[PDB]
Amino acid sequence: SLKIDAVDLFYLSMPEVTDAADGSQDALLVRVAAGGHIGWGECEAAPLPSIAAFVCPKSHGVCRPVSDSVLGQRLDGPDDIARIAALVGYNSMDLLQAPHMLSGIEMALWDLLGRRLSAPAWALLGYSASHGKRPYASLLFGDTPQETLERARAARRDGFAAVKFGWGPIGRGTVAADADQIMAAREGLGPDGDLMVDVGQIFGEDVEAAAARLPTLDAAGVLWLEEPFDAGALAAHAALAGRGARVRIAGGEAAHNFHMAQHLMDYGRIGFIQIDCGRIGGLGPAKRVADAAQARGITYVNHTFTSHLALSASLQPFAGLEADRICEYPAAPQQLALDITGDHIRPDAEGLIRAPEAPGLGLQVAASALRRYLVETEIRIGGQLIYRTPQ
Amino acid sequence: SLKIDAVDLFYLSMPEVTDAADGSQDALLVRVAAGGHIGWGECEAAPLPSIAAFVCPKSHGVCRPVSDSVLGQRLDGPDDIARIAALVGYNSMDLLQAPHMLSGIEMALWDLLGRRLSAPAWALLGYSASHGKRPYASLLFGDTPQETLERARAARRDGFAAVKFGWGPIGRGTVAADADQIMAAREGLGPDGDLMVDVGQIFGEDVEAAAARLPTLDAAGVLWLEEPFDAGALAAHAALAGRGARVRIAGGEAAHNFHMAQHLMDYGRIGFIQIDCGRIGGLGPAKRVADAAQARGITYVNHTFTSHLALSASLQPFAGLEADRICEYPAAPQQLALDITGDHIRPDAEGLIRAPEAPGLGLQVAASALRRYLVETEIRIGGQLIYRTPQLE
Ligand code: NA
Ligand code: NA
Ligand code: NA
Repeated sequence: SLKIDAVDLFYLSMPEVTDAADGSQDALLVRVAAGGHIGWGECEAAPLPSIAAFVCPKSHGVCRPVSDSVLGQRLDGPDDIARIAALVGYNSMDLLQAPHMLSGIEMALWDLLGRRLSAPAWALLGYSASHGKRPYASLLFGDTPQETLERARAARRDGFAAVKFGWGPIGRGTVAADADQIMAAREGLGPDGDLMVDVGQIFGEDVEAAAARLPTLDAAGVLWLEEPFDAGALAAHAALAGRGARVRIAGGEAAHNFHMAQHLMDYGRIGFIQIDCGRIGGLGPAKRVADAAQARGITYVNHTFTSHLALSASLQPFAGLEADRICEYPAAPQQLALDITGDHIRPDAEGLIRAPEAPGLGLQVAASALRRYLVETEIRIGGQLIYRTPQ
Repeated sequence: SLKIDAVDLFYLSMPEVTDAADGSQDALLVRVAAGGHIGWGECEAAPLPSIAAFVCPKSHGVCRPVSDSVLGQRLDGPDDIARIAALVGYNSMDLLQAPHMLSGIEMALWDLLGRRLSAPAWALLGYSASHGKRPYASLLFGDTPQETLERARAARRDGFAAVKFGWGPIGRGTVAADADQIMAAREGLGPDGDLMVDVGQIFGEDVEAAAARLPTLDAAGVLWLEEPFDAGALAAHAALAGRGARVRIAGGEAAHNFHMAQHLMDYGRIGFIQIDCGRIGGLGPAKRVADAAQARGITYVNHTFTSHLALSASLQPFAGLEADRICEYPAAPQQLALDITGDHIRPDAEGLIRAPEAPGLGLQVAASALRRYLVETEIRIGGQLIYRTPQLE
């Protein structure tokens, strides 16, 4: 038997963290050890609250620290991962942060087992192949169409054949202003590229306002319209999706369990589900969504925006879904995110990347990142250390 | 005009904490100060992760510590509470723990403004009256059926006309074991009382395992079956509710935002929505649920298993809804929960309790509880304290 005998949590940060909407400025890295075998993962989460979730004194039987369900658990194959995740689901049910902390640990378990068994995580997850995905750069709409045009042109020059434009002025004013923006993105990208549009919930619950953009989206060959409405506005999503446009509705990036994804799929009638492994509980729950998406003719996309460790994890749950051909890619992250791995995922001759055809998550975490970016962190309860920065 | 000058967080705990599913064993209390005016609230949440959510270094612009959206904020009236809560919602969006930390802060704001204005929080929430609620004794299943019977018998003899048992061994093994427990509850309670059963999400997503208890629940004349499944498993809830049993489905205590409660009402086919102000973000979101429940003709009930400060807060959102007459009452809380308030909510001559007529949440937090149960807690980043246990007195 192998048993988990250490979980080390590394709070990493860039020296200055700004108010930019940039989640690559810090990270919580997780190193799991079981009988000398090592696995790494990354939480898509506030690092200190997640650490607190891992080590806190229990409040009661269903508000236990995450560590209670992890340390000392048998880890021999995939089925143990499911058991550990279910245990955290029950015993930490009232610890709100738990899913985010779980996510980094859980992916580390797949990494650990893959490297112990010389199998890629995607193979352990049940896929027989890892197929090429076209990476998309997540871009901001310019304040003017002219700026969007140039941004799209610059992305294409940089080698992207797929881009998503989001936020900025989009949906904040007239249908005509949105038409200029979306056409500018298409014009700059070129006619053969994949173009997606994220409106960051700007239409609220106003189905007619969102629907007024569908002809423009279809004219520009836009594949998906992400987050047209408030996250809770499921009926609005379904109504918009029922309008018959070619562009499909996308959502899911903030789901922190399978149910939230399923709500969007079944009650929201979305056509692209977008899943962050660093949020949803890791690879197992993401793979659950991918299976459910397949059943429904819904396309799975990853959501990821930090390191290549997180990117590798993000690709595992749809590695074997050949037709789900687009993936999110961290096109311009902070140096921390680049530095976290020694090696990186590289495109093939067709510009496609894939969940590494290599053991576990298929990437080496760089000890040198650990040192440079390490945040000195300690928590004491009753005078006694319950968490200190590891090495 | 007033600005929030201080927010002090008190991690309280019983000397021992067990594996009972009992939220009264520890607490996170929140004292907000604005220009000498005080309000108190309570988070029904894991205290250390919540404190961490309050003080953590920011990760980026929409993952800030809760304190960034609270300290220094103007608090000139009820509208600022909504404003501050929305700010936390935006600035701490990617901080999953945030709503639990916010809950205690937000209710402390209602308490503070109510105390300053000599008005009960329910009046500030827009209710014209605080109506009597009929308390059901909220208890845990004993480890054996006879223990459960004795608990139900003791509740009836204390004057409770309604009892709920939750958790303990319920749903952990066979239907037969559950039947013994539920029948013993009915036996102890007698035939006339209302009996409710809470299974603490134990069936997970197993509709058939849950469905297998429906005859037993109906034979015992159980009013509702609470939390049969994972909080987000709405289709499972709806499937269970469609099996034709008389027992109705209840839930919502795990809602940490408004839409979790709305979705449960709209997709879960529940007959009772149950809201914890200490989890959902305080009185505002809870009142928003109560309005939505009213629009739907769904009975609203508080979820409360802890102190009378929590009780008072969770009664506020339905104080003015006269027909929503039942409330949860923690009948065997840990001493910590008892000691947290110096005064308590007491029944009138008719046996009814209510959101206090007194200002704010209408109860005083006891400084003696702060002293007895305080957990000494320190967080350092870069060698520097970012949190330490507040000074006493
Ligand atoms: Na997005
Ligand atoms: Na069973
Ligand atoms: Na309950």
